[PDB]
Amino acid sequence: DTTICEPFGTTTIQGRYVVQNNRWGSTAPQCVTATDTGFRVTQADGSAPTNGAPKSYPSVFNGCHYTNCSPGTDLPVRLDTVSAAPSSISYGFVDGAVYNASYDIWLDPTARTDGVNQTEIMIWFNRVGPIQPIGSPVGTASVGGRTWEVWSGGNGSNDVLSFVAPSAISGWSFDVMDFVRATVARGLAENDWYLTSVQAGFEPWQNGAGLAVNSFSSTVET
Ligand SMILES: OC[C@H]1O[C@@H](O[C@H]2[C@H](O)[C@@H](O)[C@H](O[C@H]3[C@H](O)[C@@H](F)[C@H](O)O[C@@H]3CO)O[C@@H]2CO)[C@H](O)[C@@H](O)[C@@H]1O
Repeated sequence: DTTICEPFGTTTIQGRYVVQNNRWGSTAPQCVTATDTGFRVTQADGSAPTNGAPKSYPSVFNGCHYTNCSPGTDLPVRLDTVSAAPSSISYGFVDGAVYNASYDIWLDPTARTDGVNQTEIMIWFNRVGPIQPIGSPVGTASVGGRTWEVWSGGNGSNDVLSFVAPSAISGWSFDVMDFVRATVARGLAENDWYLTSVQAGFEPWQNGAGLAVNSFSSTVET
């Protein structure tokens, strides 16, 4: 195991994914302990007001995020070359606290490895406490055999399309391309954009210690 407490500390697991503390919204300590297949949040101090940015997005990813590219990743890859993008996750939830468990999937018109990607897909596997996505609800969508409440808006940097589960999902395997297709169909990307990373983790606003990604996988096949 490897403990990371630096706000933007990272480590690689299984020689394939990056675990990031990614403490981008908080002045209080946070630590994650990386395992060979995921990570656990071992300290997550402080609170963030629940109508604003979360404290952080501790997560594991395949791809490139602010110059940090996971070992051997084939991302960025143009979407029209992707046959499938399977991913799977197992989450450990905490009772109480205020957080989501979410995927972040980033798309851009360029083969982007640094900076803000133009579109963000956020898939909320769980929601606890009085938090909601960026923007406005739109309606429901059926993606991957599951129903989602779709939200759309912008954060000032990028577009955000969110798919929110009706109740907690502790584990799933799915095709990221199913969500990319739904995003393209709403005009928030095009078939000749690039997939630049597939990330999974948590956005905590209050507490968060004990949250875990037990396992994660992501492949992008061309
Ligand atoms: O990780 C190093 C870089 O962190 C940058 O902060 C990013 C952060 O990495 C992203 O994960 C985060 O994404 C937000 C997104 O903007 C929201 F729309 C969404 O609801 O939630 C995700 C996850 O919380 O965005 C922040 C801030 O832009 C930081 O700015 C860089 O300087 C740093 O190099």
